[PDB]
Amino acid sequence: AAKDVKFGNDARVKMLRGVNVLADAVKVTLGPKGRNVVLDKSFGAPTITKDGVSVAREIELEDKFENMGAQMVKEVASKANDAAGDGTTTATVLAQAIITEGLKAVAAGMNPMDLKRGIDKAVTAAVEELKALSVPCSDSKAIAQVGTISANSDETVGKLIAEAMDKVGKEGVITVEDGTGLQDELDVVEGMQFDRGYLSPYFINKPETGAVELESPFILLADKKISNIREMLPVLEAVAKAGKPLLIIAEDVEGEALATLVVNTMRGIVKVAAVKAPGFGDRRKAMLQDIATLTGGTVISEEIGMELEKATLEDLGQAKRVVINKDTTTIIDGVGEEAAIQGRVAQIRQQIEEATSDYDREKLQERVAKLAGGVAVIKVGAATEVEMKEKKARVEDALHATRAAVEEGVVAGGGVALIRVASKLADLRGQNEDQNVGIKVALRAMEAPLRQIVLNCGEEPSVVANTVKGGDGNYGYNAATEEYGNMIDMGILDPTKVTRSALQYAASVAGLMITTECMVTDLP
Amino acid sequence: AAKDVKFGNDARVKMLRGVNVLADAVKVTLGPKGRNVVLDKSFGAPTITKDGVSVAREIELEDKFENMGAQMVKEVASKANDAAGDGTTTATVLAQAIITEGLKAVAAGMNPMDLKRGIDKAVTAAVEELKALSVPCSDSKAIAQVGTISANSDETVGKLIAEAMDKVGKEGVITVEDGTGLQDELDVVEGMQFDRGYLSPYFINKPETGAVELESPFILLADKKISNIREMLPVLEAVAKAGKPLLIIAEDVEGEALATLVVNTMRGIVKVAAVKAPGFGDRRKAMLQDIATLTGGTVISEEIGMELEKATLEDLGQAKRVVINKDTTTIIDGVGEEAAIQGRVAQIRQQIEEATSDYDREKLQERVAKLAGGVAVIKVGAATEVEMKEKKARVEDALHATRAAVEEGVVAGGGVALIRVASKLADLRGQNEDQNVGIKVALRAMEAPLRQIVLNCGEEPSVVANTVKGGDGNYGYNAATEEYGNMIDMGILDPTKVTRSALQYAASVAGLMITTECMVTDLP
Amino acid sequence: AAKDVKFGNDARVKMLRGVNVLADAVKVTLGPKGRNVVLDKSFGAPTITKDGVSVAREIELEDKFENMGAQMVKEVASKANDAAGDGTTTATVLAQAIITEGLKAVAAGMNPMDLKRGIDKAVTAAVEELKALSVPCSDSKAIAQVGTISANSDETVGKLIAEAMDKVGKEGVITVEDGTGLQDELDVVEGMQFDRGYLSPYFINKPETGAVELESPFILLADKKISNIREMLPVLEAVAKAGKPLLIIAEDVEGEALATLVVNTMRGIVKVAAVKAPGFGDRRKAMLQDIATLTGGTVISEEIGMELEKATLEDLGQAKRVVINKDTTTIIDGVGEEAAIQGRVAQIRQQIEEATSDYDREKLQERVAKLAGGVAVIKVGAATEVEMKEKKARVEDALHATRAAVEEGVVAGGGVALIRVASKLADLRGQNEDQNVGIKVALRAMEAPLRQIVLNCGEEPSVVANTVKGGDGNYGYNAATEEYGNMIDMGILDPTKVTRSALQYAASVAGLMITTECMVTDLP
Ligand SMILES: Nc1ncnc2c1ncn2[C@@H]1O[C@H](COP(=O)(O)OP(=O)(O)OP(=O)(O)O)[C@@H](O)[C@H]1O
Ligand SMILES: Nc1ncnc2c1ncn2[C@@H]1O[C@H](COP(=O)(O)OP(=O)(O)OP(=O)(O)O)[C@@H](O)[C@H]1O
Ligand SMILES: Nc1ncnc2c1ncn2[C@@H]1O[C@H](COP(=O)(O)OP(=O)(O)OP(=O)(O)O)[C@@H](O)[C@H]1O
Ligand SMILES: [K+]
Ligand SMILES: [K+]
Ligand SMILES: [K+]
Ligand SMILES: [Mg+2]
Ligand SMILES: [Mg+2]
Ligand SMILES: [Mg+2]
Repeated sequence: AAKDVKFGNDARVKMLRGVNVLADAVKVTLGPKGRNVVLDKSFGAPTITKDGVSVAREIELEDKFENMGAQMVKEVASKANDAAGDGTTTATVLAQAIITEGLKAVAAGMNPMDLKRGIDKAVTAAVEELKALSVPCSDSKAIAQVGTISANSDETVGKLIAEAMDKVGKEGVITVEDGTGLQDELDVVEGMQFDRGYLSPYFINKPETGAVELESPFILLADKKISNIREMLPVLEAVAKAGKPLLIIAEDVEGEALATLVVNTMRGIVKVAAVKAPGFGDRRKAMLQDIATLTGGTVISEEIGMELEKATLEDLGQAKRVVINKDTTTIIDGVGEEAAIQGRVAQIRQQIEEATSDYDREKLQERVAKLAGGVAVIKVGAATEVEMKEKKARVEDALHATRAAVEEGVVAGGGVALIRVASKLADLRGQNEDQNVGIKVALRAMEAPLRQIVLNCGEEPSVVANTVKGGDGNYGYNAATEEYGNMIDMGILDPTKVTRSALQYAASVAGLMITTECMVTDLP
Repeated sequence: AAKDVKFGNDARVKMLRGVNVLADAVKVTLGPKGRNVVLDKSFGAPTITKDGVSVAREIELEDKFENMGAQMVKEVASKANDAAGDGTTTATVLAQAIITEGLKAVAAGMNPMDLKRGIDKAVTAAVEELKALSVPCSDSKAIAQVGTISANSDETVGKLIAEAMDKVGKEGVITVEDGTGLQDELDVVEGMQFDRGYLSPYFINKPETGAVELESPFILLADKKISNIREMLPVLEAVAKAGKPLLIIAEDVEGEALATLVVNTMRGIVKVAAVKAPGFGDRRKAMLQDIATLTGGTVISEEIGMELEKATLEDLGQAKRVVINKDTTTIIDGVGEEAAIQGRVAQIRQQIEEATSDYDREKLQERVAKLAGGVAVIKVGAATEVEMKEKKARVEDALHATRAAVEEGVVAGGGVALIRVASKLADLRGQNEDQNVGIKVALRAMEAPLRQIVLNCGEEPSVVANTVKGGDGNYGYNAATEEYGNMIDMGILDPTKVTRSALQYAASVAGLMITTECMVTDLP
Repeated sequence: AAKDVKFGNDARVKMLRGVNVLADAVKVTLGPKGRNVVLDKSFGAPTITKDGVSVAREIELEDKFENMGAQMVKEVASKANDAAGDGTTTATVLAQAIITEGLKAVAAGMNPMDLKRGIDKAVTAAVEELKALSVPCSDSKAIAQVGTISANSDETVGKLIAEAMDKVGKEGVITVEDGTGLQDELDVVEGMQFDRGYLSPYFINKPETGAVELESPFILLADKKISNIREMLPVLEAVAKAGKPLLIIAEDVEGEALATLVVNTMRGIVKVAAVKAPGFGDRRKAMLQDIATLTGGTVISEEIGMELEKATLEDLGQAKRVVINKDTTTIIDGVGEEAAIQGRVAQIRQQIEEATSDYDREKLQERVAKLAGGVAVIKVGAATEVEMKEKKARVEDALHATRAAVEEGVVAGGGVALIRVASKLADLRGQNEDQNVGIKVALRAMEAPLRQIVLNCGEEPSVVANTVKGGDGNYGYNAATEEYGNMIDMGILDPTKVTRSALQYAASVAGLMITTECMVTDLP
């Protein structure tokens, strides 16, 4: 199609316009007194949110060049959310500041590539300064403080997050879902629990709750399909001689074997329950091996050279507790040597280190948690569905910030650490005066977050920034309290990863935008 | 459909308009201080690029006559990128200069074919002068310098390119892909490696990394399908008697044979690993023959008159190392006579010389590299995706320029070589005064590259061109440094192939355009 | 649909408008200083061409009356290109002149049918005069001159055409294709060659070249599909006893026979190569009979009453050389009596004389060339694709003109012969003063070509035409040289067929167009 071509100042003005529109839409949610943004939904009611990336992702402009600017600036928020899950609004504000300063530097007729070089140098120095200024976030108090800061000053969310990591541990998995009541709740599960119920309600040994209870039972891990009873007469006789319950974790059990087992349960011969093997395919085999390791048994598969008829008591795993219900089976305290369990979790961690997809990494981490860690479920409770969405978004932001703080430490929140970095980097000079101008662009830029946080609170961004600059260390301005003091002491902790990634992505997008001279787009 | 027909001056003005629009869009990226262009993408965010052909290929004009002008001038950039992969912006600038001068000459009422003849004569003489002025580029310093020049003054890209060429060698293959971190990395593989993993995780002899290790093993190259164990009882017994590991590179292994082999591995009988034969079809047979030559074995195929049951230890290839993982198998230091390997690579090179498609040539060169050379992979690391694209484009341009410089030598960069050629070709005269006008058209034209390079730097193209003309040899104007000096000294090297091809394509397009008088296009 | 109807002068003005538009578009490429035209291509790049029929075929007008006038005048160029392949622009100019003069006469009360009668009489007399003035073009110098004239003053094209005709001969076939380099090349093939490679790479006795070489081999021509080896046990044993190589030109060879033959090759028993029979269907049978005649063998078919098992050494053709590669097999110096070969080519020539389709005629001529003549391939080399197209069009025009000159002789080029004819026909009178007006119309008309050729050179068409008329014989005006002299001596030779056909078609279209009084067309 025929193309519209822009050169020089027109394209730069269009980028500035799109960036300014997107940043103005996003930044109103920054800081403790940032307000909410409601996004129209064609299919359903409009959604109320405070997350900056959510607001940024819904921005599109009729003007094609300004649309280009909005798209290129949205990458900062997108990548900031992708990396740490927090500071997306701070990332957008930083990007807008860098874009503004660099464009007005370009307007002087001066070389844009040298501006990009200076901005990159200054931002690398800023990342180093932030890493040096990072202080570890390991205590539950600091975790709760980080969660509160990221959840828009919500102590309950940070407290629940710290409790989840404390109960579950570092190697466990913590997830957030919607609740049924008006309050949040936390559930912790240890051991292996897989979403596989009993294959027959007649296996239920307690009609009051409809559950199957197995005390110190054998576990037959069949990596195969059980179709005929004849394949498992030997193991059934072995179980009957042993007299202990049996749990058959198989791919599935057909009608004949299921009928025989349910008959034998109420005939008093063998107390046998049958459940399906969790997972599908290679993940099913991996989970079966995990169950074998934790229960000290051998998975029954034809691919290794053994048959179900040849299986004996040794090939049967053992566990202290087997809980079964309509949906889930939990194997609690299986007899498993810690050597095999730790070897298996080491193999899973090695696979994690060679896992690129986040889904595979999460599944492997959940497998480790079932083997060694735990599973936490946090249900969000409130009255309405918009409150569902907003509170869940705040909880997820708090969880991301808490994890980032745990893994990388904390720094003074509210843009105070960035002001300290700017003070420490006022001496940086590049290859020429042009890279010096780029460095000064970055230095003027990273003071934007505190200024915008204060602006959302209705106070003076300039006076606050000047007073914070006159201070040192963690001295700064609590925007929720509107008072000058130490950010670390009064709980204003920002993850170092969040700020560092936000600044890096903002700089990377803005420096390349600086060198723009021309656009080719479609005709309106 | 009804056709719009133009004649004479209006049509030539339309061609000049389209050429000027396309050249103005392209030339902003020329020179070390050239700026880059952001191109809007309908599917995704706009892409920031500095490659001239990339900007040229996105140009389309609403006016059908100017659209034809843009299309006909785009051929210069397209062919320049196709030939050497660099100098596309220089090609576009040269084409625009030749078009402008030739159309101006036509505006005087003089025969256009005489301009075409004079331009062709002058450009042929210029190609001869560039070939004579070409100095070889074999040292790694010159290669790194060429890469830096083509990568928009990036020393790291040229250094990595020189390192890859040195480690891998001349007959190897070097490729560039995107990385995962923020920095570029280089990986070199010597020997033979094919993307085939083990057919069973039970073949893994090291659960820590999930890999199969075979030390001094036999190699059974089956150019067939292995279905029954009975076909390989003789070779299995021979391997067991030998006691050395075995690697079966076959088309595929079914369930029965795979189960038997995995059983025998953990039963201690034979340490056997099975992988699929790389390639599909005739290329699979060629790769199997390559493996046979490198490992000194015989490929097992029914088309030659021998059977798998009749195969013995002699038909089994041997190698010092066999590495297998989930995806790849490397045969390291196979026992292969250099006579057979060199004959095979000679046959592959003969096929290359009779290979028209670039894909077939690349595959054959990769086969030679596996047999004799190596494989280099350069991962581009940076914060954002637009930086992915821009840095990878710069790296690819640098790689193309370095290869062109290695194969054809270097000349003084920044358009100095063309100015020297113009000084040496000021005496050329054609069949008539009109062909002399065409020669002067070409002579005025090839001074355009330095002028545009300096213009992108904000200095005086005319003063710079005059000062360079007053100089001699490689004396010129470093546009990045903005200083006069010998371009060879500070590393401003341009491949002779790049400039020669660019000038040839520009002249060939422009000379044929000049003789145009009439236009037939569709009605708007 | 409702029809728009025109009568009398308005319809004739519409005819003249369409004719004039098409002729003005076409005639800009006439003569040595004719221009080039760029035609817009919706699917691909616009094409630069100088061929008159190519420009004519792309002309369409919005006005339906002028559009149908353009359609009827396009028939002159179309038929001129169909007949001789050259002089299409001359045909268009002649048609425009005849149309203009006839319409001018009609406007004065002329009887249009009498104009048609007089024009036909004068043009028939002109054709007779051109035939009488034709001088044979048999020397390679005249052929090269004709090619140069038709290739827009390109000596190389005419020289290559003459060389191809000399090497290949009169009964051979010469074709023009695009090359890979920057220069034209000529390849001549004698004997017979068919595009069939070896059926197995194991047949290759020369792996360095990947070719099957057979010295004094038997030739088994199987007009059948061979499936089982048992069919060639007799002839395989006969060949083994003979000990000479064997080439099986069959419809195809299946897996069992191919495997047995490839086994027997490397076993040193029989040197057997297998290739597919060229052609499909009746043409395959004819080509197999051609191979039998040239190699002195018998084609093995079931339709005659003999079987492959009953075939002996006598049924096997013999030859001196058999060349096979991945694609082609050539039989060089087959032992074939000239009686059978000449009888076969006589039958093919008889089929040619009864062949209406040009494709069948070309295939039969190629069969004769394989049996008796040769095959020439001329590759066009140049930098760009538009130059591919333009140079190939010039080469094809030169080839057509050279063939027409060889078959019918030459006359003075540049419209000089037409002026001589007009001078010789100034005395022709028809049935009445009306047919005299028609004759004068034609006489005024055929002086147009030289006038337009000179007009394309920027000189005076009237002064040039007057000076040429004042001359005699081949005295005329070299428009490329702009000098008066003999056309024949300086190499401006025009094929008599080209000019005669052009004039005939122009007269036939124009005389009928003159007799029109009413138009019926669609409503806009
Ligand atoms: N009491 C406070 N005093 C000063 N600054 C504060 C205070 N509470 C929060 N902040 C700052 O305000 C910001 C928190 O705003 P908010 O959580 O809405 O957005 P964000 O951290 O930029 O990212 P996201 O859009 O992903 O939620 C951080 O920069 C934080 O340091
Ligand atoms: N320091 C320098 N001083 C002078 N000229 C330079 C310098 N560095 C590069 N050049 C010139 O500038 C040009 C390099 O620009 P650039 O690499 O962007 O485009 P290109 O070589 O025309 O091709 P492409 O569009 O394929 O990248 C070359 O003509 C080179 O000779
Ligand atoms: N040097 C010359 N001096 C005079 N007339 C010439 C000269 N060279 C060519 N001509 C004339 O010019 C014409 C050749 O032009 P051109 O080959 O472009 O078109 P054409 O022969 O009419 O047909 P086509 O359109 O098929 O190419 C012929 O009439 C030829 O006699
Ligand atoms: K926010
Ligand atoms: K460029
Ligand atoms: K022509
Ligand atoms: Mg936040
Ligand atoms: Mg370049
Ligand atoms: Mg012609």
